[PDB]
Amino acid sequence: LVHGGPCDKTSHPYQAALYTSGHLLCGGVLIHPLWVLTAAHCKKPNLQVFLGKHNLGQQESSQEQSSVVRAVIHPDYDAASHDQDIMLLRLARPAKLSELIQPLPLERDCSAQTTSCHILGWGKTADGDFPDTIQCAYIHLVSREECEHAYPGQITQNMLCAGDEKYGKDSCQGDSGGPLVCGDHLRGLVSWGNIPCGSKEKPGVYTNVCRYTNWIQKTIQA
Ligand SMILES: N=C(N)c1ccc(NC(=O)[C@H]2CCCNC2=O)cc1
Repeated sequence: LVHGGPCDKTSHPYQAALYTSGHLLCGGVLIHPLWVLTAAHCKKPNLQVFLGKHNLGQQESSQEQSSVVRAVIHPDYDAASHDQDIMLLRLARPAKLSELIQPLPLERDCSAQTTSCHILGWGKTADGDFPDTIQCAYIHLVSREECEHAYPGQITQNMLCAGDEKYGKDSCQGDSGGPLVCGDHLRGLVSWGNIPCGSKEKPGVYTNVCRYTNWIQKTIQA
């Protein structure tokens, strides 16, 4: 995350850190004690999910670790265009809920009214380095027309755009799969964007979670 600041310790109980080969790969969101929501391009071998983390470099009393028993990618995911970039992860051990581990409710209404949005993650910072402490930033949703002018013919209905006009606060490398939180509800997932990271003119592109409510529900209860 570029141009942000460390989060408050108790403000991110839904955040998951995804690891492969012993190294941080992606972000994720706890949506049920048995399920984590992330991006389909985060599909790597033998995925390790860590809940209740704040500082990656330190061992914390609040943290829980689980391996993945089932990885469910959306049937219509197209890797080249990033369309329908969503994946469900079944935990081997269901999450032991606490003050620092809780699920986040999803946004069901695609025509949901204006709320305050924020992004969070352990992705690359402004200096080009990986932080130990999780980063946070407030951003605003960018109109569909404004986004189609930034990325001609690359924006589908399964994507949302968001950014910060003043500083260019944006998600970055290592944030993929993380949440776009609008009004205490999951509104989107980190999918793709401008490299080098910065949202002043080309906003970040996120998976539009409101479109996948029925698919998410059918997968969990399958
Ligand atoms: N500028 C942006 N908004 C933005 C958002 C996400 C990325 N994603 C990555 O680089 C990927 C690579 C594959 C695994 N993990 C990642 O995070 C880039 C830019």
